[PDB]
Amino acid sequence: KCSLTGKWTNDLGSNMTIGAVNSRGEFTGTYTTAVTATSNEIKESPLHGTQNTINKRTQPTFGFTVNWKFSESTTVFTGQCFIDRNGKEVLKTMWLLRSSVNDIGDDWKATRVGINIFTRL
Amino acid sequence: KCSLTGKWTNDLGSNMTIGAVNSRGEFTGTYTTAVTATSNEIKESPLHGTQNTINKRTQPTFGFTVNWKFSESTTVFTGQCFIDRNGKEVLKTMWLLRSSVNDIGDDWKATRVGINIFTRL
Amino acid sequence: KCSLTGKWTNDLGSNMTIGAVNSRGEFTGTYTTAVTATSNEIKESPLHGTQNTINKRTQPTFGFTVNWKFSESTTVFTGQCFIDRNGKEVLKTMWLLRSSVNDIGDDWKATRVGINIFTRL
Amino acid sequence: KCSLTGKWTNDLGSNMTIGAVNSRGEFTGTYTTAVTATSNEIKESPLHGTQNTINKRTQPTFGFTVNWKFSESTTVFTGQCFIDRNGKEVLKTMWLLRSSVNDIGDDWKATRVGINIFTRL
Ligand SMILES: C[C@@H]1NC(=O)N[C@@H]1CCCCCC(=O)c1ccc2ccc3cccc4ccc1c2c34
Ligand SMILES: C[C@@H]1NC(=O)N[C@@H]1CCCCCC(=O)c1ccc2ccc3cccc4ccc1c2c34
Ligand SMILES: *[C@@H]1O[C@H](CO)[C@@H](O)[C@H](O)[C@H]1NC(C)=O
Ligand SMILES: *[C@@H]1O[C@H](CO)[C@@H](O)[C@H](O)[C@H]1NC(C)=O
Ligand SMILES: *[C@@H]1O[C@H](CO)[C@@H](O)[C@H](O)[C@H]1NC(C)=O
Ligand SMILES: *[C@@H]1O[C@H](CO)[C@@H](O)[C@H](O)[C@H]1NC(C)=O
Repeated sequence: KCSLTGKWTNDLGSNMTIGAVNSRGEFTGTYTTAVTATSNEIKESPLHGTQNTINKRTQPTFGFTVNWKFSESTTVFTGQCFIDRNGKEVLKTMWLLRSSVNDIGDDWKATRVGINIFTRL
Repeated sequence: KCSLTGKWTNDLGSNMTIGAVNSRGEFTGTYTTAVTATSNEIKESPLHGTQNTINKRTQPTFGFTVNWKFSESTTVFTGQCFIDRNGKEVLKTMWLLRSSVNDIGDDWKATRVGINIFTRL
Repeated sequence: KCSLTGKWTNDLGSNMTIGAVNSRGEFTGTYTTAVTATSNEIKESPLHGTQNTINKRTQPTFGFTVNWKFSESTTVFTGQCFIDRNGKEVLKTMWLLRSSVNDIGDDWKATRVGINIFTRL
Repeated sequence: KCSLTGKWTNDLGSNMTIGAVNSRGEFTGTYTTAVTATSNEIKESPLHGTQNTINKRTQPTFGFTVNWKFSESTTVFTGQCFIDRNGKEVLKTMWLLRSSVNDIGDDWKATRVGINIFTRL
């Protein structure tokens, strides 16, 4: 019932487009963040992920990686597709944003965490 | 070159194998977890990710999704490949483990967080 | 301007009451969660925290621990008090919920993560 | 068996001293981080927390807030006191570091996450 393919926007105004989900739960897309910590121009960035198919849930868990094109960083998102009380779909996700550090001693400070809620455009 | 390709084990005893990293930073592999939250007999599970290639860092950031084959869950990992003080490679990662819940009202409890350190086998 | 003292509710329906913040940034209160992971019954539970006072910010960062009275668990929250575009106050927080485990080998699964948004009652 | 009172060091070299745990599980102490991202001199900073006393566990969960004296930030830690195979105590903790941001629109980027392991000094 709750399918990742298509166009989504989040609570921060960011957009993503996810393509077809193949029989193995794999998908690809693009991500346009509306926000950045960096002082660079934001670029559309590719994403790759999977959606869990065990017991063929109508509201499956999923995960994807966003490989940013304007920074040395990587973000991963994980969450679940729900059908809220109206029949409306909603992705409830959490993410980790990993920055690059030069030295292994700075590893401790390299990872940020937050949430995003996506709905269809 | 701190390279993701090859065989890795973590501090919990889990194993992963990552294949070739193509010119777009994409890779695939398999994951055998040594631990679970789940009711089930553990199965080798596929993973898909990307390694960031901006400025071609010798210690790049990366992310990957593990699409578990014995549970309704998904885990995402993100981190960075370092060359420690010996010349040994080490992946420092953090993860988010998303469980499935039946009801959107239980979403709050569905996400666990932790770390793992990988070294070569 | 944005003061922790008083009564707050969150997006999950939980309530908290925070007493006076002394000259060291310390405060105490109580927390009544509207949600829990088990069927044991919920009890009002104490909280203890501090609010950062460096540069006496009108929107300071803060942290508090909730010492649950119906579980072996502990939750910590950290966040910042903002004055949104209207003059309304809002606490943006993240939390870590640590469960007890009885073997150190299960430590990996003991920590959950999420967010909460509080506004005044 | 596993008591928070005393002097502890972590895997990054940071030290903390925790005072008596009163009958309500409350404790106070001081934290000297060995690392910082800020361009300031590190200062000893106060901590306030609680240890969970439900069922009087010999290895309880706990939480504490560190009110930093050289930045506008706050850190919270949560974890559990274990007695390792040898009768060694160990604190396994996770933390959230909340930075101050000027604008609520930057909230998303204000929270970092990690772990620490403490042992007695
Ligand atoms: C921070 C969130 N926002 C809010 O407003 N409230 C939320 C916190 C939930 C309240 C914690 C008590 C709890 O869920 C538990 C209550 C009771 C439990 C009993 C056994 C348990 C075993 C293993 C893990 C457990 C985790 C949690 C248990 C529990 C566990
Ligand atoms: C919890 C960890 N384990 C320990 O033993 N000590 C660690 C805590 C570090 C001390 C916090 C002060 C700090 O470095 C910061 C304090 C304040 C900050 C404000 C803005 C920031 C933006 C980007 C990166 C930042 C990094 C660090 C910032 C900071 C940052
Ligand atoms: C998101 O999509 C909407 C509608 O397609 C568009 O108007 C908006 O500008 C997009 N936002 C970003 C950040 O690209
Ligand atoms: C990981 O590989 C090691 C060494 O090859 C092996 O002994 C171990 O059983 C593997 N772990 C799992 C969980 O299969
Ligand atoms: C919090 O306060 C509101 C309004 O006073 C009340 O209706 C609600 O049930 C309270 N929630 C809990 C969990 O006590
Ligand atoms: C921690 O304590 C040890 C032993 O007393 C000391 O040698 C070390 O410098 C301390 N570290 C910090 C950051 O204060």
